[PDB]
Amino acid sequence: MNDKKIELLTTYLSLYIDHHTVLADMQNATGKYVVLDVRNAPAQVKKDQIKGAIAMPAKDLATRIGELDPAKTYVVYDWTGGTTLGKTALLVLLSAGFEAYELAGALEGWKGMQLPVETL
Amino acid sequence: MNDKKIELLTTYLSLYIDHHTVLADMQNATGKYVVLDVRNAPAQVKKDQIKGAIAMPAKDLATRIGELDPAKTYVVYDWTGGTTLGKTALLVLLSAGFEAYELAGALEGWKGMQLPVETL
Amino acid sequence: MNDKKIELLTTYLSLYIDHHTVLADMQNATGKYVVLDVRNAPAQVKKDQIKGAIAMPAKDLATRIGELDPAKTYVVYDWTGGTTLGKTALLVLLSAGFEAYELAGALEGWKGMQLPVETLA
Repeated sequence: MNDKKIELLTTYLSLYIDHHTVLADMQNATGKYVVLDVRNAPAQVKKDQIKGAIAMPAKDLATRIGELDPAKTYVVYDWTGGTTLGKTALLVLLSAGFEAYELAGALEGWKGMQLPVETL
Repeated sequence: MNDKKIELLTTYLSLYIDHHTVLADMQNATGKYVVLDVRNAPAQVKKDQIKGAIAMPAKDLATRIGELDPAKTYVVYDWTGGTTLGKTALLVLLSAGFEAYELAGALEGWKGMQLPVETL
Repeated sequence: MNDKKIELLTTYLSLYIDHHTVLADMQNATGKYVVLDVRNAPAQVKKDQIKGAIAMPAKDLATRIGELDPAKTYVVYDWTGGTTLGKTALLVLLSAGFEAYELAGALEGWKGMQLPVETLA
């Protein structure tokens, strides 16, 4: 029905965070968002990464979560976000009591918007 | 269990509309649907669109919604159904009372079927 | 919103099945998964499919319901992870009592990994 739609769209969209809100934190250096690059692939294949992001493959997050700080709010991203890799990671983080979102648009969006990207 | 999977799939699928139903609208010219290209990327990168679509990014659809017909049914689309643009636009529309759906297959699936695309 | 999102992510992810699981089952001839290509596009359009897959159009799934064995585990796949035919089928299948899962990554991600994909004619 019309209610179930709004309810599903509200929760679903809640799993994401606007890339603008992440860009504002990044510039203002207010540091309240930590960006996790959760795609599975060697640095040789990725060669890219959002400015200040922390490499942490999705298939290892459930085993390396102890490196993260609970008080921080995490923002995870994959190659395109059109896969289930972002949500997979998110479920782990949300269950461990963390507060995390999937970056709307993912890496593709971010590079397409010409936003800060580094090589390292 | 499956009762949960079935409930999600039913609501989720109700957010979309088959491209076979939208095409049949413009070929028979019944003015039943209005196609909205909610892509945020600039006109340059887009280069083309769906024959008859009204370009209107998901980021502005919230304000430019004053130029839409409350009685008409709207169908939003993007490059690929792998982003929250369609769903965000749907939250905006379905909330203002409008009735809308996401174009199943986005522009990518519409081109793959060699369907009519107007350059602009 | 916490539990709601954990509920959604859990149920949503239970729809799919890892591709490492589907491949490791066809390369080991374990055959515990029956892959179904539920694309509605004609053969002339989709001149390729996952190796050893049954062409079960999502639009003819109910019409040919008797051709499915309620004992086998079905794995459906679409064009890309954005299309909705995979989930449309999953609905008919799950409701009819069948055990089904949607291939994570769809054909697009299956081809982009150099995985086995024969061509029909």
